[PDB]
Amino acid sequence: TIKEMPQPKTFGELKNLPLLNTDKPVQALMKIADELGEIFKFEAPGRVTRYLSSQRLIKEACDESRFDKNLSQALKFVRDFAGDGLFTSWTHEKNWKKAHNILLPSFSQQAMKGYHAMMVDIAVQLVQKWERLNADEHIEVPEDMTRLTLDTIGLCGFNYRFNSFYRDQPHPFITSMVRALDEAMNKLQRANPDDPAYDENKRQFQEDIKVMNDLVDKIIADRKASGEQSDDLLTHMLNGKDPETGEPLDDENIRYQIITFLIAGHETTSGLLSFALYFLVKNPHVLQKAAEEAARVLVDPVPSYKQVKQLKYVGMVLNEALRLWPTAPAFSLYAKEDTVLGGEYPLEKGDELMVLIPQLHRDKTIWGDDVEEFRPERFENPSAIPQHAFKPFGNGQRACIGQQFALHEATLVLGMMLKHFDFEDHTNYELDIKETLTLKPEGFVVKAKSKKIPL
Ligand code: HEM
Ligand SMILES: O=C(CCCCC1CCCCC1)N[C@@H](Cc1ccccc1)C(=O)O
Ligand SMILES: N[C@@H]1CCCc2ccccc21
Ligand SMILES: N[C@H]1CCCc2ccccc21
Repeated sequence: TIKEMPQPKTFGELKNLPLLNTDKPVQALMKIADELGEIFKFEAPGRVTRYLSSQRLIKEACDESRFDKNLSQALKFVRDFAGDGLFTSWTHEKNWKKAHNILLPSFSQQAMKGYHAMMVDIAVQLVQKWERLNADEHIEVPEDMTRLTLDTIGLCGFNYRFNSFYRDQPHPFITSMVRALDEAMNKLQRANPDDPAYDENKRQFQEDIKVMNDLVDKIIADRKASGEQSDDLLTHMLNGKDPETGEPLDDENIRYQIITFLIAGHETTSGLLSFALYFLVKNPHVLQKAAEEAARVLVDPVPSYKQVKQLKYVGMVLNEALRLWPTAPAFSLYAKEDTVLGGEYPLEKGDELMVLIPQLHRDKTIWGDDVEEFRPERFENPSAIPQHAFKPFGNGQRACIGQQFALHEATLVLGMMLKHFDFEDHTNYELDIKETLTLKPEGFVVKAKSKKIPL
């Protein structure tokens, strides 16, 4: 029966907008969900979002006949530099299905066999860094995980070394990209974006866009000139033809795809690894079980593709980390037609929804009494998990194209970490979650003790 939707506290003419005037807006929306329940309406001047938290409503939202991917205001601001790349394109834009058809074979489980050697190159650099720390020293976990995942996509993406493990200060491309991502998220909080107080922010944003376009356009121009045929995404994009249109991607679209993959390499897999290590050091019995698997499976100096596929428990640890702290914490949908959600909430064509993935993953009606516990065994049997209960990679045709790539890299790296080191939570770290487009532990530090196993 038709029901009024709950709404959080309002601030006069600003409606709900000041609630997201925080450096931690996803965590603020999570606390609102805990108070108000499975659905609430969020109003700002000239916009309304509905936030979904229950598997009961999210299983309907994931119906692709009724709901399509929406560009949230965040993705609309990211589109100023990610353009009509896969992540910031509407499903109905020609370049979405065209790039999707061309890039799917580059991201398949088969393709991971070709990327494996480049992933091992960077993973070996991480292990050697930790082997070379002095007794007195500690590891900055998200810092080192972000060095690794950025370098991996640089090498598999377009055969470029960011050489992040040689640096204290990021490569200039990365300085610009991080500052562009920060400006996109900060613009969400501006009641009056045209006020001249923000004129410096706008000039810096254009300069940062220019820096990203110049390196990426030069890399594309340099590859075309040389005719080199490396086994990277850039070669696949320069050579590939969409079976449907018979057309290749143009150079502008290739640039947007590369910027998109570099954003992913910086923002996502690094968060997953950082949360996975956090949960392992907080759950020593789980760390022991994962370390025992790494020791039994990784019998060679270098992991092989086939050995990574056999790290089943490590896979389960990664899924249980994605459950409790999904590094990509939301995706947006619009109603394709007038419709009723959950027999209760009427929606008009075009109405926007936001899926709060961390809340979905805490639904006690799905996961049971032990929902706050880190228990990778709950992923033993995928058929035992209710439909649409677990969405860390999004939904349907607009799900993460990088899912196989991220899980292969994360499983390889976590396996090698568990083979090579014992870990100590030497500070009794209190979880502090920094938000960009994604969630990461901030200030998470550990000490490693080498098991002295040669590479
Ligand atoms: C643990 C790591 C990752 C997580 C949790 C993750 C999560 C997501 C999610 C939730 C979406 C759906 C977004 C939406 O509906 O708006 C998505 C889309 C996407 N991801 Fe990832 N991602 C990860 C890693 C990667 C990597 C490494 C890449 C590329 C190298 C990548 C590339 C993309 C792209 C291109 C899309 C858009 C797909 C499309 O609409 O056609 N992701 N990702
Ligand atoms: O829910 C949020 C704030 C958390 C985004 C987190 C999201 C950003 C993309 C990647 C996944 C994580 N933003 C909505 C609604 C909105 C719009 C304008 C002003 C304030 C809120 C939006 O961007 O459409
Ligand atoms: N994995 C996609 C593309 C890269 C950045 C991002 C951020 C939030 C959610 C999904 C994604
Ligand atoms: N993105 C890397 C580049 C190398 C330097 C650095 C430092 C902290 C955190 C990340 C990074």
